[PDB]
Amino acid sequence: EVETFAFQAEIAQLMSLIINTFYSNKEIFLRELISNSSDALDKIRYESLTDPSKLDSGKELHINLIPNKQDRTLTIVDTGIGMTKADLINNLGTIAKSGTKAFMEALQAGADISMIGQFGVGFYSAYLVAEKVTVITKHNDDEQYAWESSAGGSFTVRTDTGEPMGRGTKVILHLKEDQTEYLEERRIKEIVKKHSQFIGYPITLFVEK
Ligand SMILES: Cc1c2c(n3c1CCOc1cc(C(N)=O)ccc1-3)CC(C)(C)CC2=O
Repeated sequence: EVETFAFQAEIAQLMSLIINTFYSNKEIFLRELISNSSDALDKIRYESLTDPSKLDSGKELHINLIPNKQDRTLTIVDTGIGMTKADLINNLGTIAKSGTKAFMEALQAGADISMIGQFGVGFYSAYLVAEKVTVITKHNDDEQYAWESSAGGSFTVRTDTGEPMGRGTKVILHLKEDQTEYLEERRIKEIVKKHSQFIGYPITLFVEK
């Protein structure tokens, strides 16, 4: 069963601004998604100190960057804490509403789109390069879910039927026709070195063929 939900007004407004505003510094999307992955890895690592059984779903704490030219997708995989059904539909949207308001206020005041992460809504920077974003996630206290949105004011949530993940999040970016540079090895390496060189987890850039 595929469930369709309307984004809260502020989030729809944020997504429209990201999609329609002329802003050439699109590469910052990668540091934002890597930061979301790093925060999720920090959470599962901290939780495992008071409860070691929380690592039964996987001990390895890493980030994988998977480009696919055939499918025109860039996947950001992590073995972080993951997200529950409540996080995907309710919780994160509530936190994102207040963050969006502060960000849109800052933009009006003179701030730029690259400051998005300071407002905890960095995930949405994915729409600078992607026409569609698919989020596959598995949290210890819940089932494997697939969140998906091509913006337009709606998102879908379904129980995932694909390859079981163990624990973590996969952010699949269905790239815009003119944003294929983010599938090139040399371009991804450059971006990771420039904005994500001090991430406290191994970042593996998968190569194609
Ligand atoms: C806020 C927000 C939002 C999402 N994330 C965040 C910030 C903190 O939680 C996340 C964690 C990870 C991860 N790698 O574990 C990825 C994305 C997110 C994703 C969303 C629920 C589909 C939409 C949203 O509104």
